[PDB]
Amino acid sequence: DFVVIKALEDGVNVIGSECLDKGEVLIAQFTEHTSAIKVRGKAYIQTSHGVIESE
Amino acid sequence: DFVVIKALEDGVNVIGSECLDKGEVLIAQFTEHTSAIKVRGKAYIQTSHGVIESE
Amino acid sequence: DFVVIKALEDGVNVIGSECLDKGEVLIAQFTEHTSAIKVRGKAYIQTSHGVIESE
Amino acid sequence: DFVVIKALEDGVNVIGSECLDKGEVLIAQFTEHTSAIKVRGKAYIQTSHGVIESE
Amino acid sequence: DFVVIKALEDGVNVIGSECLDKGEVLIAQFTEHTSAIKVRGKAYIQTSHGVIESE
Amino acid sequence: DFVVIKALEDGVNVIGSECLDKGEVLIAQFTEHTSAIKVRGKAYIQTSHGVIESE
Amino acid sequence: DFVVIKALEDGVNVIGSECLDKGEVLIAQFTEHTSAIKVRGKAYIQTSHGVIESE
Amino acid sequence: DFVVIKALEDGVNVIGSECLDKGEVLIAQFTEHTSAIKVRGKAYIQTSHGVIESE
Amino acid sequence: DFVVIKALEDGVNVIGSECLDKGEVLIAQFTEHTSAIKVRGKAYIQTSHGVIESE
Amino acid sequence: DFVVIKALEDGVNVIGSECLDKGEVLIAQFTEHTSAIKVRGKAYIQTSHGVIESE
Amino acid sequence: DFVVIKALEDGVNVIGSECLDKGEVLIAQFTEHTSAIKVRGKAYIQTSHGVIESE
Amino acid sequence: DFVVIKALEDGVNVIGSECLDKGEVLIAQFTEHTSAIKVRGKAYIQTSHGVIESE
Amino acid sequence: DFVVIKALEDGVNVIGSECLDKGEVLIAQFTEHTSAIKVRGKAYIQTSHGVIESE
Amino acid sequence: DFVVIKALEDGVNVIGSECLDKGEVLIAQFTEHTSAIKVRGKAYIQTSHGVIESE
Amino acid sequence: DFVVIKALEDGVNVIGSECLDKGEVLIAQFTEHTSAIKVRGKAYIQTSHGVIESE
Amino acid sequence: DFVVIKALEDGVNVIGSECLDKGEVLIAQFTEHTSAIKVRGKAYIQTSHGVIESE
Amino acid sequence: DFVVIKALEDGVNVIGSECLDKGEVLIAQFTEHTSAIKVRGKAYIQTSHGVIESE
Amino acid sequence: DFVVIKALEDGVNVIGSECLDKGEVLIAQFTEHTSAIKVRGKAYIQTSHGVIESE
Amino acid sequence: DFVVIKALEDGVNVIGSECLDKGEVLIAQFTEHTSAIKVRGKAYIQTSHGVIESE
Amino acid sequence: DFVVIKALEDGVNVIGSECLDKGEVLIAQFTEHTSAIKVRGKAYIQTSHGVIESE
Amino acid sequence: DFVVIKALEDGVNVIGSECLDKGEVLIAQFTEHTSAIKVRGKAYIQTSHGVIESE
Ligand SMILES: [Au+]
Ligand SMILES: [Au+]
Ligand SMILES: [Au+]
Ligand SMILES: [Au+]
Ligand SMILES: [Au+]
Ligand SMILES: [Au+]
Ligand SMILES: [Au+]
Ligand SMILES: [Au+]
Ligand SMILES: [Au+]
Ligand SMILES: [Au+]
Ligand SMILES: [Au+]
Repeated sequence: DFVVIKALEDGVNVIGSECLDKGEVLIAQFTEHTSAIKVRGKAYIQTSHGVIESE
Repeated sequence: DFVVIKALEDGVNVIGSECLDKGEVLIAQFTEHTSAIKVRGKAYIQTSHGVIESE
Repeated sequence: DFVVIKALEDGVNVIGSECLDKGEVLIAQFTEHTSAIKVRGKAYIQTSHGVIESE
Repeated sequence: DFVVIKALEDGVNVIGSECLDKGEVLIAQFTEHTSAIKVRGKAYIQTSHGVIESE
Repeated sequence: DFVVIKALEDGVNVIGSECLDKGEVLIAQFTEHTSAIKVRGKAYIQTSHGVIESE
Repeated sequence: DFVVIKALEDGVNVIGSECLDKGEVLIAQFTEHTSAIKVRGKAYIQTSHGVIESE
Repeated sequence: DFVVIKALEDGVNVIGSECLDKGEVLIAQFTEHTSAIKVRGKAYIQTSHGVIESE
Repeated sequence: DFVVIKALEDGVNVIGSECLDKGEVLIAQFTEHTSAIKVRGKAYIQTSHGVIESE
Repeated sequence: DFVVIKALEDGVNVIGSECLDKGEVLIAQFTEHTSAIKVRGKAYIQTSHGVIESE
Repeated sequence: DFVVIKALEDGVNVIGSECLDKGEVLIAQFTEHTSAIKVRGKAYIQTSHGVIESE
Repeated sequence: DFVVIKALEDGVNVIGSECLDKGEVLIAQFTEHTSAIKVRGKAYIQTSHGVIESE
Repeated sequence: DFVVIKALEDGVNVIGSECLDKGEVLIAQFTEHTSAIKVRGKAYIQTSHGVIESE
Repeated sequence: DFVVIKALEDGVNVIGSECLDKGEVLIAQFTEHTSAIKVRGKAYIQTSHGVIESE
Repeated sequence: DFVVIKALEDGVNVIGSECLDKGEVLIAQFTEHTSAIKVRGKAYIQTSHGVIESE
Repeated sequence: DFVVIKALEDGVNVIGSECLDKGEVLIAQFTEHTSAIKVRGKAYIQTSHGVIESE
Repeated sequence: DFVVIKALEDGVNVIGSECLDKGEVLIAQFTEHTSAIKVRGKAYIQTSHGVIESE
Repeated sequence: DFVVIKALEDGVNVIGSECLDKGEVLIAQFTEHTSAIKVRGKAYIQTSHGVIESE
Repeated sequence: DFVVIKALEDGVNVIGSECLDKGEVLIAQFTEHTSAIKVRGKAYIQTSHGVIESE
Repeated sequence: DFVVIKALEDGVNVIGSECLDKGEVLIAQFTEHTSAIKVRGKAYIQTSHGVIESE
Repeated sequence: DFVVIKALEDGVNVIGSECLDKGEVLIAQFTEHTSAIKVRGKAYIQTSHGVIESE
Repeated sequence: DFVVIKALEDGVNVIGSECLDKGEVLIAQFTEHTSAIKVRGKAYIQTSHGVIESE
């Protein structure tokens, strides 16, 4: 599957180590290499299980 | 799966680095090469998890 | 899967570069070659995620 | 999957290049060869995504 | 999948070229050979996408 | 899949050429050989797409 | 899949040729050999498509 | 899949030839060897198609 | 030897699985394959041992 | 042995598929190929077991 | 065995294709080649099963 | 060449042994096997030499 | 070519040695074996050269 | 040569087994395989020998 | 081609040495062996060149 | 030989599956592949046997 | 054989794809490659079967 | 066969590309190479189908 | 075939390059070499299609 | 080099044999195969040597 | 060399088959493959020979 991360503030880090500014949206698929995704800062995540808001 | 990006303003960048003008719609499938999609600017994205609005 | 594009005005371009007149409907499947579809002009798209209206 | 095209007027062209008269119904499956189907004229199409009316 | 055709009048042609009389029902599966089914005359078709009435 | 045919009158023919009397029920699976099933006479058929009544 | 036949009267024949008495229940799976099941007499059948009552 | 048989009385026979006393529950999966299960006596069966009561 | 079956009503089954309508007469010889003949419905049988009337 | 069929009306069919007119008599022996003889229409049959009248 | 045909009128045809005039008698044995004998016209046949009169 | 036989009454025999009902028309070509055609009953024959009426 | 012989009376002999009854019509082609045809009795012959009446 | 069959009513059978509706015209050539053509129902046939009307 | 000789009196000789009685008709084809045909007595000959009357 | 089809109305189908509009004329020769030609709709056909009008 | 097409107006298309102006005449023979000739526009065709006028 | 073209005015082109002056006559046979003949200008053509006048 | 050219004036050229004086007649057959014949001057030509007068 | 042909009227022929309608423009380069270009009808040609107007 | 086509209206076709909308400009070079360029619709072309306006 895949996750959808909308960065609600600048400098949101996404560690597979990408960085997003405010208003961007990263749609990330899971690979063999990427087995865990850690999200820092204020962001809005949509997964298959629902939505969540990281701070 | 695939995502649907409607560009609501000109010069929306979609990084696999394509560019869209206002009113166009890009339907993008995920491949081996494209494991992450970053969307800049004002756009309206529909995924399997729902809809979202990048700015 | 596949998408359904109803061209609501003449000269709608669909880039895999086909062109549609007003009232036609193109049902397009995704292949290995076609990994992204860009739709210009005024058209009405139905996907699995729902409907959308390109301008 | 497959699509269902009911030709609501005579001479409806379906390009894989078959022709239908008024009142006939063509149920078409997707193959390796048929990756895109274009429908001309007035017809009523049922897909998995719903129904649509080509003109 | 498969389709269900109830012939509501005599002489309904089903082209894979079978003929049905009034009241019969043909349940037809899709094979490699049968990639398209055209139905003439007055008949009542049930597919996975729903029902339709050919004339 | 499979279909369920309840013969509502005597002498119902099912062509793969079996015959059913009134009140019997034949549950028929699709094989490589059986690609089409034609039902004559008055019978009540349940498929995955729903129910239908052949006459 | 599989079917569930509850014999509501004695001597119910199930042809793959088994016989059931009143009150017994036979749960039958489909194999390569068993491609069609014919049920005689008064019995109550549950399939994936629903329930039915053979007489 | 699998079936769930609750024996509501003593000496319930389950033929693949196991015997159950009153109050026990046998959860039985289908194998290559077990293609048909016959249940005698008073028992309460849950399948994927629903519940039924053998007598 | 051989048997003579006059079908006195429609749909008489003769299992070696042939079907006879009312008024027809089947004269059947015994082969290596046909070692037993079962007659259903109302029919009038003449054998070497005499006549009999199946119902 | 052999059977004697006197056709009492026109168009009597004898299936081994010969046809007889009214007043003709066919005396038919049993061979390896002909193991069963079915008689349609109105005819008068004499066998070793006696006489019979097909209708 | 053998049959005895007395031709009671001229031009009686006997198909194994011999022709008899009035008053002649043909005694015919059954061979491998002659497995069925058809008699036209007015004739009087004696077999082992008795006598009969073809017209 | 070929002949055209219109059967003006039922049970018209055409020996190459086909049978025709009233109103049917058989157009028969000559082959190596079919060197002579005999027509019984009431029929209307058109050949290259003209027409004729068999009775 | 071929000849058309309508037998106007019973027992008409045609020697290539076939026999015709009254009202039948034999259409005979010429082969390597059949180099001459002799017609006895009352019959009506159509050839390419015209018609003739044998007695 | 070839024949021309105009079907004057629905469901006209042409056996070489094709079926024609009312108003259609089949022009059929003779091959090695097709040595005889039988026409059922009401139809209007033109051959080299002239025209005829099957019923 | 072929000739048609109707013998108008008894004992008409046809030398290829056949003999005809009064009323018979011989239709004779030309072969390699038969290069000349001489007709004696009273007879009526039809050829492709017309008719003639030998005496 | 060959046939001449003048399409008197739009959408006339000619099955060897070509389509003609109103006023066009198709002159079709017979090949090994094309052994039968079926004409639908209103058209005016000239053959060697004459003219005919399909509807 | 061959056909004669007189183009009565400009731009008459002849598909084997040649084009004719008003007043020209094309005499076309049939080859192995050219098995069907379609004529558009207003033209005057002479064949062996007669004349016709395409529009 | 062959065609006869009388050039009624100067500079008549005949494309197989020959040119004729006024009063000359070209008699042209059809070969393997010449499968179609186009005639320009004012000329008078005689074919087997009749005469025609190109302009 | 062959053509007949009567030279009605002196010096008539016939190109296969022969010359004719007034009153002579040349009867010319078509060969492999002579595929076209051009006639100059005043002459009177008879072909199979009829007569014509070159000037 | 190359030439520019603007077709000022319909049906302008350009022989290398292409056809142009009114208002179209063909820009044609010279190849090894195309050593001469002939222009019919009313057209406006621009070359390196200047412009010209064909009629 | 190369040509410059400014599309002055929508849907201008350029056949080497590309399509241009109003206001776009295509600068096209000549290759081995592209030896001729045909321009439809209203467009403004600049070549080395000057400018021209296709309609
Ligand atoms: Au950062
Ligand atoms: Au376009
Ligand atoms: Au039919
Ligand atoms: Au039993
Ligand atoms: Au039956
Ligand atoms: Au006889
Ligand atoms: Au018959
Ligand atoms: Au003699
Ligand atoms: Au069509
Ligand atoms: Au010239
Ligand atoms: Au043209």
